[PDB]
Amino acid sequence: QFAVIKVGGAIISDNLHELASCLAFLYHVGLYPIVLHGTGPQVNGRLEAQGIEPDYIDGIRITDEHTMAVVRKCFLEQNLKLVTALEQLGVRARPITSGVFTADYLDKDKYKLVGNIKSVTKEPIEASIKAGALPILTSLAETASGQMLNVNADVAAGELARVFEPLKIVYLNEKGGIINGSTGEKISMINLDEEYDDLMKQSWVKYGTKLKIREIKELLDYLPRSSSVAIINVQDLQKELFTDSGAGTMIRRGYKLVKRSSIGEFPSADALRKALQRDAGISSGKESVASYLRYLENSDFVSYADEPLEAVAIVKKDTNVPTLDKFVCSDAAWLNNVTDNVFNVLRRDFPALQWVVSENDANIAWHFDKSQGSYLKGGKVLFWYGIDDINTISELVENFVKSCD
Amino acid sequence: TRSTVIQLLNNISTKREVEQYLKYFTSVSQQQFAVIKVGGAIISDNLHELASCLAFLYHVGLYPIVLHGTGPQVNGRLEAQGIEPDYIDGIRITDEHTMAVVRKCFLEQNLKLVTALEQLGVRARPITSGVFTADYLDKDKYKLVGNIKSVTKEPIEASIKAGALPILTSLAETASGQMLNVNADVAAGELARVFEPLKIVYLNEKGGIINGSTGEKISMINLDEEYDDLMKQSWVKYGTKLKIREIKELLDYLPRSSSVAIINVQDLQKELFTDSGAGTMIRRGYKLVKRSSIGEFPSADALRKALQRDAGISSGKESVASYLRYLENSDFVSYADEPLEAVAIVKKDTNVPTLDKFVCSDAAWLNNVTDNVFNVLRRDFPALQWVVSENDANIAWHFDKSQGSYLKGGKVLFWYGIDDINTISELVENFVKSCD
Amino acid sequence: TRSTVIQLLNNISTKREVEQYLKYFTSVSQQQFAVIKVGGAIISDNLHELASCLAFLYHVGLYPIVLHGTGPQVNGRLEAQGIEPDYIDGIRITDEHTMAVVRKCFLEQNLKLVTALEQLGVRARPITSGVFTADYLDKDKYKLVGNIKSVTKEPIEASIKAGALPILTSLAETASGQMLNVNADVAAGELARVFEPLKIVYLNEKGGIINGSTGEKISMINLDEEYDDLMKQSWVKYGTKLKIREIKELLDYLPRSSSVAIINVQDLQKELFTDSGAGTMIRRGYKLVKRSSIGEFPSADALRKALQRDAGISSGKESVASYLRYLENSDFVSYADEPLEAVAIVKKDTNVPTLDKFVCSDAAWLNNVTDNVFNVLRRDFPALQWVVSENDANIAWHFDKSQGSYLKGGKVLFWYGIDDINTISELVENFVKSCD
Amino acid sequence: QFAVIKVGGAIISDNLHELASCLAFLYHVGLYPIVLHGTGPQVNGRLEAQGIEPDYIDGIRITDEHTMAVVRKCFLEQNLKLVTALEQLGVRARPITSGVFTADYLDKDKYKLVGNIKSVTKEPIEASIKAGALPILTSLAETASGQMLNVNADVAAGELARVFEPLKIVYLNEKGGIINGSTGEKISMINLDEEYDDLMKQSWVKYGTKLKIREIKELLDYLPRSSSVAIINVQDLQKELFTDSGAGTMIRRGYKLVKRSSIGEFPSADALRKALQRDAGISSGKESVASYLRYLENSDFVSYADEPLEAVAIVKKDTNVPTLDKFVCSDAAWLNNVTDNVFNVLRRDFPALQWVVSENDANIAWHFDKSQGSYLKGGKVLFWYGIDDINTISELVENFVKSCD
Ligand SMILES: CC(=O)N[C@@H](CCC(=O)O)C(=O)O
Repeated sequence: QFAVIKVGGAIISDNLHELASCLAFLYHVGLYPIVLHGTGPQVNGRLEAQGIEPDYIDGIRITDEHTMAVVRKCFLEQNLKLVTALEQLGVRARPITSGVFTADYLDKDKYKLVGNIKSVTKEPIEASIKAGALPILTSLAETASGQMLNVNADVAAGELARVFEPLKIVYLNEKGGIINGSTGEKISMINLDEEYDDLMKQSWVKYGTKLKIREIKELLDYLPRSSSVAIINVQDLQKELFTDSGAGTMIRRGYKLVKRSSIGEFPSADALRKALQRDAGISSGKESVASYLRYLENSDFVSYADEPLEAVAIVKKDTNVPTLDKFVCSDAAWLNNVTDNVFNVLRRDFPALQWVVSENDANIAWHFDKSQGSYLKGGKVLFWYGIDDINTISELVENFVKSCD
Repeated sequence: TRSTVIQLLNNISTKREVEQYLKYFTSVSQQQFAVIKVGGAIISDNLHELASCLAFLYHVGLYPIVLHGTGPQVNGRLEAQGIEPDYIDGIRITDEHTMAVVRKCFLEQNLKLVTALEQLGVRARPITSGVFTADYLDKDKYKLVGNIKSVTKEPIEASIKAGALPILTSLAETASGQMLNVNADVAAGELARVFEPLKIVYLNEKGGIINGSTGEKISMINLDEEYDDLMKQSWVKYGTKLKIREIKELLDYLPRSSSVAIINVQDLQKELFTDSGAGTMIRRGYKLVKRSSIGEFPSADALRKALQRDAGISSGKESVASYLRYLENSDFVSYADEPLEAVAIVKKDTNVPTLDKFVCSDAAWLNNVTDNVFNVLRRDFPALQWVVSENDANIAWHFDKSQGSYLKGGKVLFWYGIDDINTISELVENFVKSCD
Repeated sequence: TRSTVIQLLNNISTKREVEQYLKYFTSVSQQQFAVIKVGGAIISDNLHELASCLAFLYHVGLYPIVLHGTGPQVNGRLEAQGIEPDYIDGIRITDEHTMAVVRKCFLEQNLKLVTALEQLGVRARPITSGVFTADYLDKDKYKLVGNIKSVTKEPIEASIKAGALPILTSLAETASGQMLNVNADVAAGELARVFEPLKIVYLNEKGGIINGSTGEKISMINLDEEYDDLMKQSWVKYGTKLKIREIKELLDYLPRSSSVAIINVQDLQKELFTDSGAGTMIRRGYKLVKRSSIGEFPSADALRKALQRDAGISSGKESVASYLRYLENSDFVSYADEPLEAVAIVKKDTNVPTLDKFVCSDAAWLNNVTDNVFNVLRRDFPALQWVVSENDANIAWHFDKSQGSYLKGGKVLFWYGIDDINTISELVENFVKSCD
Repeated sequence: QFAVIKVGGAIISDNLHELASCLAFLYHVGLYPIVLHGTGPQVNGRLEAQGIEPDYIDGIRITDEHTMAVVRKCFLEQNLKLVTALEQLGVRARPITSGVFTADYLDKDKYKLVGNIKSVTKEPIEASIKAGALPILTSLAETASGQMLNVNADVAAGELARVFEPLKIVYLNEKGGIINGSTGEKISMINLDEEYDDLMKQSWVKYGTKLKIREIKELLDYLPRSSSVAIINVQDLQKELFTDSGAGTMIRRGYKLVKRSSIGEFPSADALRKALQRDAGISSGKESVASYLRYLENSDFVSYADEPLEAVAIVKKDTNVPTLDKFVCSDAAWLNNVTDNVFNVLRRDFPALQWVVSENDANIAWHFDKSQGSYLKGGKVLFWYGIDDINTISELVENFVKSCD
């Protein structure tokens, strides 16, 4: 499912065209972002205009009875503004100003009419998408009994992400990305699994940053590995959504390969079976997975696979210059370069390696790029890397030719 | 669309239907089109009937504001949870828990209709809040029941402007943001007051109003003429009196162009454009004014204009000029509305009085002011004769109002109420005598 | 679209129009709607008029097969190349060179129309060959002129199926592949024969046929009844005689369902569905068969089934059984079409004969076989009386056929042709006498 | 204009979906190919079905009076079949079965009702495209007087290409190309200026082939040197339309390459020097063309150059496994695969060859495809072909490594 985009209210006032044209682009290429917005700046100006002092404790707006009336009006206006904007560019939008979030009071005497989201109702957002309209949500919850409660836009966004498990979660701000405070290096990427601990330890990472990165981790720990969070400025949005660099920060968990040395260590032997069935010489070749796995049990080998076994490499360690014996990766895996991931790991753990690919394998070109040498014979190509000993090359080639037997 | 045309044509029979449809499509006026109050019962039991019908209006380019309740569904749920549904004074005592059931039902019923319509290619836009603001009607008597203080146009407009049907729930909310339950029929009226739409359709089960003393389905009511004497009737029940009263009160506020329909769901497409349909259509109309001398007409020139549309004066061999000379010296009774859109003149000499002139513009034909005038005539003149051109546009209508007819020289003699075989001969003979 | 609906509704007046329109939208529809022969003169001088009009049909979901000539354009070119245009027997002597000019013109005229239609949003598909196969008509008399041996449907069908109007040139071709010039009016007939369309419209400049002695646009012609006496007329010019004759010859080949319209381009949308329009519509109409005894009816059971549709026999208190008893011993004339879709019975006793039964199915009403039957009646019975129920479905129609009417006891006495003041009294008195 | 695609009739019978869906894709992305189809088999199948020997001289069908009737019927059927197919997939198609080609008799007694296209009328094809419909032409001409004449599909296609000068000209066949009928070697390139005469002289080149290649030469003699024809299989159509490689036979005019063995034979020594100055290691590299040509004079070498010296290849013939020493081709040449031209000639004159390409040359992938083996070192890749002696490979690699001095 595609994206949840949290829009700061500031943007609807000051960049309606930039924003609208950009969502319109997504709409045009057939993508349907769930859009959820606040209304910060606008509201304080109105409360002043009516002689109400805007009022906060703990970074939360104390939303009393009168203030709610101003807040509600602003939400609804800001929300049509965006919908209208989008319609003008030919994009079907559907304002959804209630009926998505249900909440309790966060603290009835501290904050008055501020909410705490207890659940998300999908049906409106789905209906909208199904009917070919972008859904444009206000971050406004409501008790069962029907009192509307003001609720934090950033937390609403998260609650949606949790339910809809979208691929991208974009937080549109003014600032833009995150800047490394000690070198000014705009941080364009963060792989949490690797980088998180040492980033939180940094002198420069301010408290506000720590809390943001932490809350992003907490979100991403349960969504798919496919998902990611982007902190960008509005203009460089179209860019950051598909290019991994862009000009904003993109955070994600970062992907896993698991090194195993025995069938024993695989959590499901049946998962392995399915994984191996996509092979060119097992899918109906003359070697049943059954009997192949027999040979493995009694074999010096190292395997590398992601959790879903979308890519499985197997290095047989006998014969100096070990052989990459199987490398069975689904198309899904090729497109997300998990294949590059797996070779990178291989290249570090096996400084010399040989393998064979069919002369007209779909991505023979790729293999060539990863090799240091190639030899063609009988519609198969021997590839190897890291063995620039003139002599062991001869050995290698000779054995390969020997086995068109 | 083939689709639309087929369904248009299914719901036409008389030309007077065709002429009314045409008039709604060549509304050059960006006056607002219609508010349609839909009982909740209909969304459960006739979603297709209703949706296809709204879809037709959408297709022909008309954009009804649709406002719906949720009555039946809710009581069934409260029972299902072991809560007694609870009313005082015909109002639902909507406590905290009950509101939660009501709100859920509103939102469901509402998507149900929007989704339905989308499936048929109609852009719908659910508007479940932000239109009606209310106070509490009485906070300890009714708890969370509202009283509508105002209506916010922007959502409904924006929707229409962006090409989507707006589908409103009848659910108000205090400034502070507590949703209050509010009567669907009253909400419909408050919209109508603010948007001054041309049609206000109230979908019910009953259908129209039936004349309890003759079974004559009452298809039309011009209040300015008919209201008083209709309320005076033996057969008219209290429930009816209250409905008609509340419709008068509404239409007194709106333009003369506007009108209210009470119909059943199935005959909806029909009653929205055809003046007859199979339900009752109320509107203000104008009152007919009985006068007995040119003196009493406020504008003599207005009279002259009125009479010039005649088939035998617009260039026939009796100038209105000379006719109005004869009138001044004549025993006559006249009937016309204020705008002289319809004028009848009965010359009272000769037993069996002659309806000497009867000249109504097309406007008048479509709003059956013609029927109004004949009804008055039929009461004030139990026997009457009159002559219409052989190929008058609505010669058929005259035939229906007559008890007998005679054709000669491209004119038809019509009469009613004189079934004496003999005075008929006299009548016919004099009429023939005067083609020379 | 509002656009279309408006233009549909502009061209409706009677319900009989509405009911015909409905039939065409739920007809055989698509393939079998109509063949429209367009004179080439029109593609040069009225492309918009024509295009917009076809476009309207396309929009309400109808798919006319359009077949055009190229007359004028081609002579202008042949002159422009210094070739004399050349005819014997109303056929163009199409030699080798002249064919090249004819072919070029066909193909141009043909795109011109398709393009024009596309520009208005109508999918069109030029079909410039592969429909008609022909022999030489006479190789030395006419050179490259053809004689249509057969019509290949597949292209025309495919086009309609894929939602495009087919635009045919009238250009045949031998099996071996030499193109032969073929008369557009004859081509149109050959299509009609294969596709049995409901309408065959011949677009001309002239317009319809105008009664040269009263200026009365002749809007309808039932050939089986009217043909002989029309041809006998002083005013019917030779050119008219030849056209009507050639139309009879065509319609004698096609179904009874079929009909030919001779109209001008502008009143096309109108004449295609409305039975009046402002052009002449010809059709064969029906052989009504005059019988004077039950004996002569080919099936007595067919008669009984025919009469059972009556309002006072379908469950009224006079069984068809006993009615037919009374007929056997009765001076009567009956008129019925072959299918007994309409059956009229005139009881001949009592001066002013009575049309005693007139039992016509709805099918019959819509195809005005009822008008047929009355036309015959009117000729064979110069004075006639009849009684119809006050609320018969088409009481209005009866009124139009009468010269006088009297209402009593929910029945209307109608008569025609007796404008003797006195025998009218007699007539009315007897009628009143028999509600008791 | 985008492309003319000649579709063999065989394809409409055996791959209507493959073909239709593929054109449908082009239609969807807003491209409008002119599609011209034949009707070969279907017609031959009928003539057999009626016991008539299909009858050809010179690769042309002797179309008598009856045989034309069969042809015409088959054209019209095959043509709707394709239009209908496309419509079903949402693509507006417009059958154009006449009125595009006007012809004389090619030879009235040799071929009977076969035509010779005297002109092509654009207006129908343009109107169709303008009106948003794919035009689907039959290759069927007609005399001024209106006799329809049969015209080879391949020749009609050339006549369109001539008039419309489309960017791509695709000839869809079954083979996937032209396969050398005596060795099964898929011919991937044909430079007509060099190869044409000796290819037509071949035993295996069937009469149908001769007529297609001839009509392609005639076409390409009219058009720019930039233009070319691709004869591909249906599945690699989407591919060949945007990728410059794709994979079937690609024909084009090329230049006649001139084999010289001494500076003496070059008509201008100054023209040679200019040609070599575009090199990456002479344009300001540490080996002046001046001194390089000194070494050549005293060198066993073969050179190959077109007349304009847009491409110059130099094979140094010492050391078994000769070296392609210089290969200096302007960008113009690269884009028009003069590199393919030159390799074809090389492969015929030198059954074993070695050469070196930069690790990140723009078309390193191409070189890999032309090789039988590769070795990477010091940002250069050694390539060779035709030497599968395990031992001389060692020699080869060792010397190459030796020379990163
Ligand atoms: C044109 C001709 O003489 N011969 C070919 C043309 C059809 C095709 O190219 O498939 C034939 O078989 O009739």
